[PDB]
Amino acid sequence: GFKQDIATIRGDLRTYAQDIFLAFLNKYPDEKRNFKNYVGKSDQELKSMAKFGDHTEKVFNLMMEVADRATDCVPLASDASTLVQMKQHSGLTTGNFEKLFVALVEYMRASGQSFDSQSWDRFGKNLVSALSSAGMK
Amino acid sequence: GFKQDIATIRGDLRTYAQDIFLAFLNKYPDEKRNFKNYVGKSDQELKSMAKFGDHTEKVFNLMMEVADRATDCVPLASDASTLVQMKQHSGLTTGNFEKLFVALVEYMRASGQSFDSQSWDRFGKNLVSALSSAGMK
Ligand code: HEM
Ligand code: HEM
Repeated sequence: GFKQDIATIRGDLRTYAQDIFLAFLNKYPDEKRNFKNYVGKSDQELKSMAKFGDHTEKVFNLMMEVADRATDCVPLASDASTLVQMKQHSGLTTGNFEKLFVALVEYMRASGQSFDSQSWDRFGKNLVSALSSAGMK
Repeated sequence: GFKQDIATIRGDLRTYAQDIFLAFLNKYPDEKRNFKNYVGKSDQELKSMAKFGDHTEKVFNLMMEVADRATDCVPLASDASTLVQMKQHSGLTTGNFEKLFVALVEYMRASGQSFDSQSWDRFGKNLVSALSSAGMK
């Protein structure tokens, strides 16, 4: 289920974070508007970039904590406020987060593994609602 | 406290895992008998090896899960058995883990951060006696 998936991702976080983030960027190429240092590079080139590895790790480290702190896939208000008020998230709207989780759930559904895809869909939709409530457009 | 330290470490897991694992190897150089592939390499060389970082990341993820599951810094007997029964752990005594946590606590005390060093000291002692219970010599 959802709690076990959190442990699965944490067990190999580097690989999942990189693979899921790449699925996001390849499914929604226009999202590189936000990460212009990743333009013009293949997956293998991104995976050898220090900055890419560090960013994906810290994103998914934090995403797994937000997931771990949720109840029934509903994230804490404090966690959403953190995400809205991060300096690095200044320009973003909820549609950006929706697309990350669409790609994440698609990655799980295409995986050989028994991820609780439906739970992560709910988590994504509940996080977006939480971010709206904390002020994200 | 202990719970917040878990979140602090998870937030930047690979960086804390490498620094702590390095402080352990450097405090107890004999312990490299167990990691032959790290012999003859400075900290910076080890930090450049993807395999070194992958190992430290998986170790400290599991350590943070055993920590998160503990009650009042008392690990589950089941986790202690898992760590004894791992094949990679075949032939270790509790002195090996005792030394890891001494280096971990010393690292925290020297940090400029308000880690709850005493809790980690107790978690390490309680893990060591739990590995003893679960059959480690
Ligand atoms: C959904 C869960 C998300 C989490 C947990 C998360 C977390 C993070 C973290 C930890 C950082 C690093 C901040 C630092 O270095 O202190 C970061 C940076 C950043 N995030 Fe996110 N983020 C999420 C979603 C998104 C989305 C959907 C976008 C855009 C589509 C985005 C855009 C950015 C940008 C542009 C930066 C910093 C610029 C850079 O990479 O140098 N984030 N985020
Ligand atoms: C709470 C403490 C510890 C935890 C959570 C832990 C966890 C792990 C994990 C998850 C792995 C597998 C990593 C992978 O799959 O890549 C591993 C491997 C290993 N561990 Fe530990 N460990 C701990 C303490 C120790 C100590 C104190 C020693 C020896 C001083 C040790 C010796 C080893 C060795 C030799 C390997 C195999 C390394 C290799 O294949 O290159 N472990 N440990």
